[PDB]
Amino acid sequence: MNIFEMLRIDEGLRLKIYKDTEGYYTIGIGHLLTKSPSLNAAKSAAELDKAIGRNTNGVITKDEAEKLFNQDVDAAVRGILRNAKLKPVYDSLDAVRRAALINMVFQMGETGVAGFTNSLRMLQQKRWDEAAVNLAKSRWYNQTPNRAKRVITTFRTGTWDAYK
Repeated sequence: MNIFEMLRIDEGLRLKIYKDTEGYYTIGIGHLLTKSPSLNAAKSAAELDKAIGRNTNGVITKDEAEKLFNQDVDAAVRGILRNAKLKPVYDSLDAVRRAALINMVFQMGETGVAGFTNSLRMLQQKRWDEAAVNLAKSRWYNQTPNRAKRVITTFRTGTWDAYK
């Protein structure tokens, strides 16, 4: 286990544009297409064709799949490390727990994660049990509680048991 493995687990793989939990166009391994109301599935493939560098008719291949996946995982790191309140816990964290943190950012992004005020303290304070509670107290846990569990368990125990 490690990040890519975790995400590849949480996000799954799908070669044809679909809608995330939010009802957002997503393609591949959690690749987020756009959140604008202006676009439909077909128009969002334009955005795609751009990133992909070719007409895809809203279909990619395992490789392009993997291509953007990488670009995605970076960017979150990129995220974490740009943010004045992320970089601290990240640094505070161990190699596995970081895979937890990042996962979140890959789900809701920079901003939306940093918004986990108390937890981020609590978890930098290295206060696992509490931290893991406060997190379950979220819309997040509410939207995708399954995915939220595994991670929460992750931040709790420190391993990949949850990833079995």
